[PDB]
Amino acid sequence: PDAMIVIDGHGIIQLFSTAAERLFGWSELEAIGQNVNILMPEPDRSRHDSYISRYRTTSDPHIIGIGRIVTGKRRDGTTFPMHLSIGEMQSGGEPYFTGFVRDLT
Amino acid sequence: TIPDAMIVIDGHGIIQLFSTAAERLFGWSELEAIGQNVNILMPEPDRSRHDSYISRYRTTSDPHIIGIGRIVTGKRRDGTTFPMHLSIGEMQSGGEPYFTGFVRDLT
Amino acid sequence: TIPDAMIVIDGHGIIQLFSTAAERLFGWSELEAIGQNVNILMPEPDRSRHDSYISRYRTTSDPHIIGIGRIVTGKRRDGTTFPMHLSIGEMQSGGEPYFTGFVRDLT
Amino acid sequence: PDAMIVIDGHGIIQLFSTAAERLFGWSELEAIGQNVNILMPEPDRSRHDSYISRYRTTSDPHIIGIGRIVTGKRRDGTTFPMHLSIGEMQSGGEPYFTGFVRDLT
Ligand code: HEM
Ligand code: HEM
Ligand code: HEM
Ligand code: HEM
Ligand SMILES: [Cl-]
Ligand SMILES: [Cl-]
Ligand code: NA
Repeated sequence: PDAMIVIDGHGIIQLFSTAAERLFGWSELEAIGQNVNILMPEPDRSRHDSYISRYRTTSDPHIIGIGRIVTGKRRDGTTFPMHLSIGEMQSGGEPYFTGFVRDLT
Repeated sequence: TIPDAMIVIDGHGIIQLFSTAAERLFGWSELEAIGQNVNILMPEPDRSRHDSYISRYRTTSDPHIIGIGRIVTGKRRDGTTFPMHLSIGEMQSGGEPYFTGFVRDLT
Repeated sequence: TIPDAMIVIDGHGIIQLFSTAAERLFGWSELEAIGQNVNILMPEPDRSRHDSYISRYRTTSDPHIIGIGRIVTGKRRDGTTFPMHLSIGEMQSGGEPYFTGFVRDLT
Repeated sequence: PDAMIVIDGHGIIQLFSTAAERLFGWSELEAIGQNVNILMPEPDRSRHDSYISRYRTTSDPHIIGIGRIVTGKRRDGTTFPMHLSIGEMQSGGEPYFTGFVRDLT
């Protein structure tokens, strides 16, 4: 599952793999530091922080360990179907989330 | 923060993804690392034992490093070793387990 | 097992030698390539960063690609891009650094 | 454009540049797979494997990074003064050497 993205518990991109660069069009340096919400169209884009926040409060997963086909958005605005799997992991008493993204095109 | 040296293995210890920073630290490119057992990145005897670490974790769900991390010793392609902090997370994709390893070089 | 596409640059990224298999792959004759910056064989953002990559190496002696290797994107004369594996070595001749890059087309 | 030859850790020619063809007379096809010692007169020709082996053993260079004027031998039997510079390269976990050959004639 080629394109990999790691975010912190606020949605901020920490790692952005070479497959993610080719899929999403953002260079790794550009993507790191940006909110992962840049990688999706509305309505998900404006809602994404809520999804993270809701998970952190509730611990109730919806995509983590479940996976879902969703719409992603390339740097150039174009949208594409993709499968999303997500994992969690802790470092320093903070969570980080790893996403694997499959371009269904 | 989280290290940028990241390694993804499947539930058989086979490297699936090997980040640029991991390439640099271990001295393998992803081209050569993908498909090899992650045990190539460590000295003996951990190397000979590592498949059992993974396999027994899968049957017991008793983690040792997962979620807490540990200072271990890594081995580069050229056989040189280094102290490293290892962080491991677990995930599921397509109903299969994968583990995400983050490595910080302590040289 | 070493690629037959081989490029040699000086310590300022300027192409010194361009093997026949580099010519095929990148679409430049050795005659046009020599004297140009190696950055012509790559897309942005690496292209406008490449001099800095070379100079950072000359400063730190800590390689990113030398002795490790990397999959990157190369760019042909015609503007089309391709996946490639890059290996790089360092040598010295007449007291100046030169870099020998070997390119494997991953298409 | 100077002549360029790549050999492996046992002195076997892996690449032989157009200028090396023009200079030494051997086509790249003919040169690849032969020992680099084909390109020199005696006694270097007989001793050359031992030069490579000592370098691999000791790491004490004599020409690598140093350069020397030596004599080179053409496919057609004739010899010629030449300057030699040698680099080391690792690819796929194994040593290669790159040689640059300046014809002094
Ligand atoms: C780029 C396309 C993405 C889309 C369209 C998307 C969409 C979604 C949606 C709809 C949810 C909420 C599920 C629900 O309430 O039904 C969600 C939750 C979440 N997403 Fe994203 N996401 C994307 C990328 C990512 C990536 C790449 C990561 C990690 C690096 C990530 C991390 C999370 C996390 C941690 C949650 C909360 C956990 C959960 O609800 O299971 N997302 N995402
Ligand atoms: C390269 C240097 C590494 C060394 C020296 C090393 C060593 C170890 C050791 C000694 C254990 C057993 C812990 C114990 O039983 O006390 C362990 C467990 C484990 N390691 Fe490795 N490891 C390394 C890299 C990695 C990486 C990069 C990953 C994932 C990509 C990984 C995945 C695992 C997993 C899944 C377990 C079982 C989970 C656990 O016990 O918490 N290892 N490792
Ligand atoms: C044509 C496609 C190429 C690309 C896309 C490329 C890109 C890069 C990148 C990404 C780095 C590391 C920068 C970093 O991670 O900070 C690098 C370093 C370097 N590259 Fe290039 N390169 C290419 C071709 C070559 C060639 C053919 C040579 C030699 C003839 C070369 C010589 C070097 C040197 C000397 C370094 C610094 C040494 C090091 O850090 O290991 N490049 N290059
Ligand atoms: C064609 C004419 C050549 C001659 C006469 C020649 C001669 C020599 C000599 C005399 C030495 C040993 C230094 C000493 O102990 O005095 C040497 C070492 C070596 N030569 Fe050659 N060589 C030739 C071509 C090449 C080429 C084209 C390569 C690489 C492609 C090469 C690779 C080496 C290597 C790797 C060593 C060991 C490194 C060292 O001692 O510095 N040689 N060669
Ligand atoms: Cl999944
Ligand atoms: Cl020299
Ligand atoms: Na950034």
